[PDB]
Amino acid sequence: VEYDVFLSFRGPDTRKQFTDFLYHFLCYYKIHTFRDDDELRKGKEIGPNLLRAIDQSKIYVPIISSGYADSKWCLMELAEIVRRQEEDPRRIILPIFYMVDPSDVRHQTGCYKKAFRKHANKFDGQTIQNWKDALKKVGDLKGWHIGKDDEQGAIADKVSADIWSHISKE
DNA sequence: TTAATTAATTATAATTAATTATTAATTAATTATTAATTAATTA
Repeated sequence: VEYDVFLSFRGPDTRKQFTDFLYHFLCYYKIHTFRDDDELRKGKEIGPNLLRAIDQSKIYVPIISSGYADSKWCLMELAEIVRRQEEDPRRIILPIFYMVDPSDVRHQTGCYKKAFRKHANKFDGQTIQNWKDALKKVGDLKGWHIGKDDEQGAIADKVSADIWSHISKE
C-alpha cells in the first residue's frame, strides 16, 4: 500500500527514452513503483508529494544521465536523498550511470563544468559546495554502466531482479 | 482562433581580452681523433 521504490531522473532526456520501459517492466513483478512528472515549481519544495514519498520509499534508485546537473530541482532533491540515507543505513542506493563516464561524476568536470559555470552567479557560495559534496559520494557505490552498444533491454531484466531479490528474500 | 500588456521559466553558443609550453625544424659555428690501409724508414 506504500512505496517500496522511488526513482529520479532528468526531464526531457530519458523520460520516454528508457526509464518508461523500466516502470512498465517493473510493474510485472508485483511491486508498487513511484515515478513523477509534475514540474512542481509551486513554491520551492513541495511537502505532501515528494517529501512524503521520500520517507516512505525503501530503495532509492536514481538514474544519473548526461544533463542531470542543470535542472535546479533535481540536484537539491538528490541532496535530500543521500543525506537521509546517511542517517539510517537500513536502506540502500543503486545508481545507474547512463551514456556518461563514471569519472565525470566524482569531480563535476567535463560535461558539467559550464553547468556550474552559470549556477554560481545565483545561489549561495556554500549551497553549491553542498551539492558537489553529495553528488560525489553517489559516484562511488556499485552501478551498471550502459555503454553505446549494451542492450537497453537485457540490462532492464538483469537490474530488475536485483531489486526483486532484496524483497522476496528480505 | 489573433492582437496587446503583466507575470515568471528554460538555454546552450559566439566574440573580444589575457595567462599558461618543451617540443618541431633547418641553418650556422666550435668541439670528438681514431678506424683504416697505402707510402717511406728504422729494431
